[PDB]
Amino acid sequence: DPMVSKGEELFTGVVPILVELDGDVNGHKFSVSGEGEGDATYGKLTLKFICTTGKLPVPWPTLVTTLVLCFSRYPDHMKQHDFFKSAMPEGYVQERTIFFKDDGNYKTRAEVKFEGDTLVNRIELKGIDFKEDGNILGHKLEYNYNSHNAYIMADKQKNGIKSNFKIRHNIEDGSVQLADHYQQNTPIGDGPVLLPDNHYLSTQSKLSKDPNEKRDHMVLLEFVTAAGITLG
Repeated sequence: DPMVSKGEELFTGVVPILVELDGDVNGHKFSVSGEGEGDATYGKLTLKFICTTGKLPVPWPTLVTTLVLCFSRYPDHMKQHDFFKSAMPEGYVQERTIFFKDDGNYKTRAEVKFEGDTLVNRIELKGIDFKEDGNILGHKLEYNYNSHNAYIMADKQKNGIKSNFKIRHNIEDGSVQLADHYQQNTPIGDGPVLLPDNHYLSTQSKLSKDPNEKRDHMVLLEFVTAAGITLG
């Protein structure tokens, strides 16, 4: 399928990634710049993010989902369901509302597209209704991340996809902070895409620090795989 091969050719080998985010949470303005590479053959990306405005006013783990699902590994029997690569190089808009239980919400809008040979994720984020001294603005979340699945559903009206899933953030008191994610993706172009049938993505992320890096930062290793139509 030339529509499938288009994405395969765009994501063959190691693709450079640039991530740029401008944020405002409760009036705290911040920016994040990320660089790295993705290897969609293995569902793999490596990225290092810098807070370029000083200290990040929210915990790094809360930004992992916001900071490129085109790098997901879709197995051979699933390639017809890979909306994300099919929208390339023109790209897609990824929009979310992330509801933090008993706290505020992030609203995010991002464009994911190629600029030359580089896959770019450009993001605006606005956070509201946060507690200035809660788990998020108070930095009470552990610097780690939990694996999860997410159900992807076609959004025919928008020629795109939608997904609603739960992220669990460990709190430093031993409890868990829920982050309920609403997501919708729409192609930037007006041409055909691969509109998928419902299926699951499975993802694991590892967060680490560069001991030589004095700036506030996050090193991310992230694997995403299309697990199947069903979980079985």
